[PDB]
Amino acid sequence: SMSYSWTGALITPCSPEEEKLPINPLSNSLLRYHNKVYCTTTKSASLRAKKVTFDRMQVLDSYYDSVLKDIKLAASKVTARLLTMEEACQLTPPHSARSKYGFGAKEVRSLSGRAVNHIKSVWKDLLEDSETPIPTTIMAKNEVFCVDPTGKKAARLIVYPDLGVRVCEKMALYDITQKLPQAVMGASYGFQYSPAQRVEFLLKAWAEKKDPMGFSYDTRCFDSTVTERDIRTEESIYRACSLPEEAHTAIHSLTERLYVGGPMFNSKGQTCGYRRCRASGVLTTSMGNTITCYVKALAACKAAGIIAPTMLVCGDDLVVISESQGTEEDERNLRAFTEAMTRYSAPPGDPPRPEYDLELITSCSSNVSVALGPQGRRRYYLTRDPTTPIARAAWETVRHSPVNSWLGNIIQYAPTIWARMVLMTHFFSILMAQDTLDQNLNFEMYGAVYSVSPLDLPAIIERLHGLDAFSLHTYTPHELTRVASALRKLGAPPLRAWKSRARAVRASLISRGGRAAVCGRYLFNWAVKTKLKLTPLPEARLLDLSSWFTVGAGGGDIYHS
Repeated sequence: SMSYSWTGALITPCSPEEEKLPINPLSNSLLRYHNKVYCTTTKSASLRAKKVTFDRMQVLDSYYDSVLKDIKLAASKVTARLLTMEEACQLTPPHSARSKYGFGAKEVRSLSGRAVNHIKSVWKDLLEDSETPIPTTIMAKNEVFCVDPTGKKAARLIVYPDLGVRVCEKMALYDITQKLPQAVMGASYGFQYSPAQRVEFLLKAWAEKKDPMGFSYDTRCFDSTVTERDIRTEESIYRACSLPEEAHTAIHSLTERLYVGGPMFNSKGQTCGYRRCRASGVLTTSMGNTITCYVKALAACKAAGIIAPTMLVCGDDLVVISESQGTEEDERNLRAFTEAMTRYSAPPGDPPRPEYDLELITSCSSNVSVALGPQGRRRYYLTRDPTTPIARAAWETVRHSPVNSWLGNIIQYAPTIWARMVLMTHFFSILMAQDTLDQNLNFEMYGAVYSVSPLDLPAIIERLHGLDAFSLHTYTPHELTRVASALRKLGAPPLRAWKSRARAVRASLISRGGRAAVCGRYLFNWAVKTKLKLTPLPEARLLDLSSWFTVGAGGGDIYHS
């Protein structure tokens, strides 16, 4: 079947769209080549639609059947429950897209009678009708990038049901997202990990092999490769858990009416097309992708003769570390792996390549690198090319962003030279000038939404990354070259200039005393001649972030404070 069919009606914008970074002194202080930074818009929506529309031919085999059997048995060990109305409403992001039925996320979170009554009606309808397709809206995502000299990306398409239904999805399936992926694939489930824990996983996988070989598998348009049969198989796995009857009913109904497919409408209410693949904007997008990617990949390893594979799966993102069988053998085996995945309906975008140096292996755009700590010992940490984070940071400096990305990048990538020298310096300067340092901000991390104050950063970073995160130095040539290159490409000041600026930002923060001074002392210890001795923060001991990433369920309409 075709992933999508289209009526010919346009994919229309909801709000005003801008294609290019504004010319503005605030953003200009971060990067000067504003023409290189663009935002995807509906203008490219039809082009994306064409790319993601194709025929899926799926042929499963005995390798696939055997993995699925194991997975269903593992799922039977899980016990899960419905979430209450209250619980589901409190997981709704404050800026979640409003309902067509006359209420918004504000009303959901405050449990207003109108909203709660509506959701109760949607739930009742799910239990009573297991067949009528649920309408979805399709929109072009507005996301910011830098041009790639290798021109502009087409907008990603988001397909999602009404706010009333999204709350119901949580009641039916949220508890499952918290328990099922771990039960089925254990340590291979990537969304349960902080950046430091992802680093540890990868280092351990690498070190376990006598002769390690790694690859990342880039599926071409993963959501589009997900078949109706894949989605009903996902249902079978969710329902292998021990659940109340009401949960079985709601999950079957959501599967048949929403997850397996349905009609898409544009923002104008015109019928736009029909989907027969993964919806990009449902609660189960990440969990579903993770499980389905895992079954297909583990099965493909077996068919391909990939030896002792250790996999890290984050939605559609897949890394496999295994025992090298020799250079030529690895290349042949990776081709066999790709052929198997293709039969399973997961053909590659860029073909995988055997990699023999862990620093160069990317998982979710990120890689492990190494630096030195305060006492000169080697310390590993997670990093990534800073181009997109910095381009988005510039945009978000000058355009209202109710859910920003920069605060998530600072938190996730706190130990990195670029988040510290560039992002922290820039934003503490902006926030002090606006006098909004103490205000809580919503931000994305792993596709889920969180809320913290910039003044919370030292405690958060210590808790997630350790005190060393304020003291790393002597980064690798790969990392230094990459960062310097990205800054030059963007027309951003070089790292040395950020250090000049940071001395002033640090001084300003310290002059304020209190929590702001703690930020100056801890976050900018790298920018002072005589380093202060940094000691554990009392604040950090009051934080339990152990399931902070798990609760995000790998992304979606999910919010945590």
